[PDB]
Amino acid sequence: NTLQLINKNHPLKKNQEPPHLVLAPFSDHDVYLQPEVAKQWERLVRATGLEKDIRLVSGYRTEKEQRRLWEYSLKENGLAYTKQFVALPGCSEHQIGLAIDVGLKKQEDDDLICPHFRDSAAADLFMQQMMNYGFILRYPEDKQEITGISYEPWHFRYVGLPHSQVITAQKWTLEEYHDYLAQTVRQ
Amino acid sequence: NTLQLINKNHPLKKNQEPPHLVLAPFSDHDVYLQPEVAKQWERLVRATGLEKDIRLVSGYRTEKEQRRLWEYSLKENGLAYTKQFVALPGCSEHQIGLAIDVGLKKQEDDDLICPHFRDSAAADLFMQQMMNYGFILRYPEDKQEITGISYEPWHFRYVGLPHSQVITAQKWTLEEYHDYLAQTVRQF
Ligand SMILES: [Cl-]
Ligand SMILES: [Zn+2]
Ligand SMILES: [Zn+2]
Repeated sequence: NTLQLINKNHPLKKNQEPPHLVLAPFSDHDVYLQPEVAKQWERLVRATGLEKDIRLVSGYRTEKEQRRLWEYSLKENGLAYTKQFVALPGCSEHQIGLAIDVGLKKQEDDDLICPHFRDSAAADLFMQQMMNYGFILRYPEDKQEITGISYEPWHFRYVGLPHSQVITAQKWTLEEYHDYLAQTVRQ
Repeated sequence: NTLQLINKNHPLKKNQEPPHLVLAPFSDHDVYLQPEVAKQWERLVRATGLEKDIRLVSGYRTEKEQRRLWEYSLKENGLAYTKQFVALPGCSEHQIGLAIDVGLKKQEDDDLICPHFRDSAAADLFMQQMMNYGFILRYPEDKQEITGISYEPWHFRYVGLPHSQVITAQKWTLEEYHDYLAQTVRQF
């Protein structure tokens, strides 16, 4: 299911089957994603003409890898910073291969926790079109108390169409989207 | 075992369990390595003053990830190129966290399978010090018949000291190092 809610309150199932994977294009290293996600990511980049401008920074990440990422951030940035920007192991969308971190292509010395993705024409254009290919901005600037994560302009979650367009037009989080669908079921 | 021989003729056993991992520094994305490898990698980069110049491109992959890499290259680049530069699933040193792919910063091109790591002052400086921190150049230029892999200037393998120093000084591959040790126990 592409609409699955993964977060602090909704951790992935211990018993969940691992996702299907393929290697994704438009990165400078090996990044893996669910096939449909890779496919729509590629379509999105080609349609916007951003092959030269943006790069895929991070994709599928095992639970153990997520734990190591968190532990690194703790040692380097401290607990409070880490809780802000890194999902707890088992609570990360990266573990199911539906999330991408995106960055700029010639941004040297970029940060792995918080890839630079603002104040550039490539980022703006990407934000104009991503919803048309199944992606939403997962952690918007004024939704911290709902998502539990600070503003992350580099992090995108695949939900597929028309969900991405519906969510983006209401400036919703995936959390609010799920509550809306639950409410509308009772009819 | 930091000397473990992994290639087409010596695949990983499926019972072997996974290496311990840490997130490695000096990269723009998340890369994981065995703790001692990351520690030595970090020491190496600092001592050579190559922080601004080089970067860690790839490290640990699962067999599943290795398979997806193999399959992609097969599809995109064809069997010939893929056989040359990509180890078969079960036959890649990346699966045990002892291998790093290293690339140059300030680049406007690098193939996905083959990170640019030649024609550079930083590459040269790196090639002079890496053995003093546990690393060997895994797939040298005229050893393709022995390693079963074409020349890969970017791929380094951690074996630890003094093994890396001994191997590099003889211009051996890990394959040849193993023969050397076996021949030596054979003359006892
Ligand atoms: Cl698959
Ligand atoms: Zn992310
Ligand atoms: Zn390699």
